[PDB]
Amino acid sequence: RRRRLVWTPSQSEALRACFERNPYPGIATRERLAQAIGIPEPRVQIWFQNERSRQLRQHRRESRPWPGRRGPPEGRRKRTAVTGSQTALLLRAFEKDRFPGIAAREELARETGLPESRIQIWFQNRRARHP
Amino acid sequence: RRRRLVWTPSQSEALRACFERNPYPGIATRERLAQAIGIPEPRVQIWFQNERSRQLRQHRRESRPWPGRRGPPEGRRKRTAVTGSQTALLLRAFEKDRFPGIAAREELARETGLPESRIQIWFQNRRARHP
DNA sequence: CGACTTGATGAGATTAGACTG
DNA sequence: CAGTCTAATCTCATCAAGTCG
DNA sequence: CGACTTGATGAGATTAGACTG
DNA sequence: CAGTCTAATCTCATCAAGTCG
Ligand SMILES: [Br-]
Repeated sequence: RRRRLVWTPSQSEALRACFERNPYPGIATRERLAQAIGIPEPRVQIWFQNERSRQLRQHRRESRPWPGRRGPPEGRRKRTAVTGSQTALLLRAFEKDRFPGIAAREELARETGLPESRIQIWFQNRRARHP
Repeated sequence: RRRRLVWTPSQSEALRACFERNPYPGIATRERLAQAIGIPEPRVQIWFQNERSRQLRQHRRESRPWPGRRGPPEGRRKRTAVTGSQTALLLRAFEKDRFPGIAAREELARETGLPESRIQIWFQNRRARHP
């Protein structure tokens, strides 16, 4: 294959500069840049491709639609204590059916005083950890 | 099983509204919304889950790191015409080696008056189209 | 005309060589 | 040394000129 | 103390019901 | 009708409290 080039500091700076003017340059701009900084234009296009590539992937990763968040997370749910009597009953259900529908689910709530919400999270976690 | 909810226009408005206040509400805020608009809080959390999902995938898709170009794209390269004598010679090379390295490539350049730049694209496109 | 052909671009994986901490 | 960087090479898909009956 | 246990969250595929164009 | 939308269900990964000798 071909012999990897090495950019001088002022070569890199010039590229970096033009990339912020527009990152989709036509052959004119590229050709002018190639002469100005002293390197063949095909090399310059391939640098523009990979800078685009790099910046696009790094943005998909880290950027978000909404204006970040200034401060600390809001209050999480305080950890329910599930009683030995509750636990026992939930297990019995889990041994028979591991995917209760809302009918069986809302039934296990009445029997344990837990909210159906938490019944579901219990079976979710239970499945993840005892296949 | 389940049972699909249907949001009233002002329910949706209310959700949409709070989602712009902060999209990661703690259980506290969620509960206040549930009572204010009259539907159990577990449903509100799942709507927030899916709105997040949607806006995040829609942003990964469409948004970009750099300020969009105001106007039209700069000029691409004018299509090189390659003579039958050039083509013929390139074909000869392609039948022997479909992956010339830079040495053979810069050699086909000398022989055709084409730039190695374009030789590379030629073998690229040729392979895509004649396996 | 459209169909077919074939340079030119883009994106997005991939590799391998230099260089660190 | 792995971990990081990034020029260099692919394929794939497609746009945009080109040549056909 | 840490190891081990286990509620609680998020992301991000997946699925299916309602409804269009 | 498929195509769109999106409420509802998953695994998976992980943060954050809890029970232990
Ligand atoms: Br190699």
